Amino acid sequence: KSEIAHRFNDLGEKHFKGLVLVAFSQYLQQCPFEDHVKLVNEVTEFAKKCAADESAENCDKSLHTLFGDKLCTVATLRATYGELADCCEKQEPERNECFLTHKDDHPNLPKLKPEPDAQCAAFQEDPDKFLGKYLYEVARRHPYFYGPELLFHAEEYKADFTECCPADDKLACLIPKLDALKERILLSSAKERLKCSSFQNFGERAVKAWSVARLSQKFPKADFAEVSKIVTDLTKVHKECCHGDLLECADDRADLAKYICEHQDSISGKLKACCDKPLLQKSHCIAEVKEDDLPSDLPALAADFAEDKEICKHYKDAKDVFLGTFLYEYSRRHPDYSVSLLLRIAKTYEATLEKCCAEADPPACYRTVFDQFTPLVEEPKSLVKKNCDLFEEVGEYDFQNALIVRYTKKAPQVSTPTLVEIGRTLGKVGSRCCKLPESERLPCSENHLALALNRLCVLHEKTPVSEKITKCCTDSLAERRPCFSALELDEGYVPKEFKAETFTFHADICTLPEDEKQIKKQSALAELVKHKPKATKEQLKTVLGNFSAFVAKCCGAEDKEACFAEEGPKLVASSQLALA
Ligand SMILES: [Zn+2]
Repeated sequence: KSEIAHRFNDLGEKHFKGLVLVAFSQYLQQCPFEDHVKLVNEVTEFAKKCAADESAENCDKSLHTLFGDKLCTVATLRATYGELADCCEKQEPERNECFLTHKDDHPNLPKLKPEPDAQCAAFQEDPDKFLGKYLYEVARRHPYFYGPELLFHAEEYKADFTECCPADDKLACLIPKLDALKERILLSSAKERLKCSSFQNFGERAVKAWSVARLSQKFPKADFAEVSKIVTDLTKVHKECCHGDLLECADDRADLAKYICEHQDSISGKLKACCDKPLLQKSHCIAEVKEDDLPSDLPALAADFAEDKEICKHYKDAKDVFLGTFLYEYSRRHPDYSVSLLLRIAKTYEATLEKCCAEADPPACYRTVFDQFTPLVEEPKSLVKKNCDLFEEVGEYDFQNALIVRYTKKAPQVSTPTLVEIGRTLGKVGSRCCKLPESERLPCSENHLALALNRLCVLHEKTPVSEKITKCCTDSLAERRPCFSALELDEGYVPKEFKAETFTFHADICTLPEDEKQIKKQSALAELVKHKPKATKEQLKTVLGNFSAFVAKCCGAEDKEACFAEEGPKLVASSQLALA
């Protein structure tokens, strides 16, 4: 009878309030913490009152109706949120689509700078407030964050503080832990955003093909029915989270974990560790679980997908099912391939059938279909060996610099902060993937590149500046990384006029932590490319090295600002000449 009462009962007050706080924090990203808390309470009160009597007036209403209504009660709505006040005129489901349109993927709130001393205070004083504030701060910065997973990270955040606040040195215990968690948040946010972006820009079909590939690699022991079952269920979970249906998303996610763990012997040997854990840890562990050992009994695939003389009938009758089976089969056999590569391979398999079956003798045509994959494997394997050999020679910073030069040339109309963010992210892929066992690099590299390129595309949706970026972002999800890689210098771009202040440093840089020092330098590097787009990466590397030396010198000076004042302009003048 009442969906809100039902969900409150399934989920419990703690998680219910957690998810509702996250939901409201993502839709309304500028509201102060105390405004959202009270909205959560009001809605939770309504749920308890409905749970007492489901036939009561308004308890029949949908979750979108009840949450949307509550968000539209908020004080100073039209002033703080001009556009969302317009959404409040509309009824559901129109109102929710409108809300979703207005989520801000670049809110530009301050960095969460961890103050161990002042935070341990607030955690001791009121943990429910302090833990709650963490949900709100992370969620508003990442408005598409996977809600149940954010409740999970809040539990790690609680645990870091529980361990580190009683200790003598708060910083040395806590800082490395909070730094690790911020990295995990970044990555996880980027994973969920790609899933939402796929729904948005390519629909549920692409989300399913993607999931079939990955889950098949993860669970090669599972049969096509079990894989299909989990994909269907997992797809509905993320469709709900991305659509904002956060309570439904959490409940269906718990259910799927239960199913998976009930059939763990069938699905995968690696689940045993995951399935002996509390529910949030459980689901997290399943989502991140290592791929299973390859089964000895895997079938030869030529006979069904190449030699069978009735493939054109199977393909014509049940295109969706037949190709699904191919993708499942090929992917469970290839955990050494990236997901995108498998989806390129699947598309090539389909293309080979479309062509061969329209022609007189299809069996002779499609007999060589597996051999059309060989070329597609080479291009990404070289790209990874090439960029891993560079990473290992030069290290993270210079690698990031290579990538910032490379992407700024591809899209010099993009804002410097975006180019710097993406280049840095693309460069962290080296630190994550190149150290790994050699079979794991390709999937790791390409999978993490997909996350970073989606971030570029998501920002480009907001602030479109480049026809080239648009095409790569919108054409084909699978072809996206190869499309980007194939861009050379944009030669319709007009060199940005030189502005001395852009390349002018002052002694303020010297106090900054190292990562922020690099960002300034890297920002100047992006600006160098925009000014001199035809300059080779090797010229730019030399000029930036001269800037770094200059900076290192004047930071080490007695009269720091007099050094920047005299030495700075000289280097600015001669920097122009080395880029011609
Ligand atoms: Zn919905």
